[PDB]
Amino acid sequence: AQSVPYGISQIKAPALHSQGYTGSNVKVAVIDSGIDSSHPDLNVRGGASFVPSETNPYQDGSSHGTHVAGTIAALNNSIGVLGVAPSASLYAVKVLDSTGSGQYSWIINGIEWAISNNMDVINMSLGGPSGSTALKTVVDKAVSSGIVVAAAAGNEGSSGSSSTVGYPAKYPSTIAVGAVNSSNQRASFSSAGSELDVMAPGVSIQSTLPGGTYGAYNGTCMATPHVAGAAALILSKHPTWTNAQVRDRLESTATYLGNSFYYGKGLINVQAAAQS
Ligand SMILES: [Ca+2]
Ligand SMILES: [Ca+2]
Repeated sequence: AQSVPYGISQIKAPALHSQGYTGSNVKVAVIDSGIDSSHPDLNVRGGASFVPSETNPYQDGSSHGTHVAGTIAALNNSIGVLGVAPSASLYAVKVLDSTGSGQYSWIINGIEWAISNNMDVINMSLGGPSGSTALKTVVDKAVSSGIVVAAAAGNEGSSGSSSTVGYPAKYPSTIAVGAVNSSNQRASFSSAGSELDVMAPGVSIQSTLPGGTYGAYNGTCMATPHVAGAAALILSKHPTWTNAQVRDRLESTATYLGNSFYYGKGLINVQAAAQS
């Protein structure tokens, strides 16, 4: 039997599903450690690897990309879990190796691939503490091209009044996503700063794992795919909205939870964001 992870319900994705919107025809690039394309609860439509030592983007030695992918678009069926956008078109853009790490050069190549292949949404559940002009340039290029780019805010916790949001979440062109639990409480590891845009569930998030199994992880890495999936739901209902419109609706209709330094605009509400 199929289970719906709490986070899917917490962002009100089922309301869109009931309206008949599940992300159909929206192309979502999972820029991560690959996706186990053999998982029976995933449908991976394409992809590409930019890790020199791992030419196969459809094998995931880390599990990170496969878990992220399941939160975005685990299939609606008789097994496993259910994604935010279970009909979305998933693409495995491998820029991280089996250790779950990668160089910015690999990541940049993945974003370029997403642009060249006309992706609608980019999920980047990754980041580092140091900036990069080349990274900012390609991320801005993706946004100017019309792509919705969601990025994990970071797992560095809080440090007084200083921002701990990492890159590329720190860039204004990306949606920086923090993590809350099922009570809408901020996770203590969730990075904070003026760059934080929204929150999504990121504690004990059940999703798909390589080998056809399932398991729970914590991180802003897990919160980000809720926003990527939400953007895919919004585009399946409003195919003409620009990425700027999609972003504005996700942020402005969020459920305020408190100090924006720690919570941004609050918890995304895709039901309110997608209201005609
Ligand atoms: Ca399923
Ligand atoms: Ca992670």
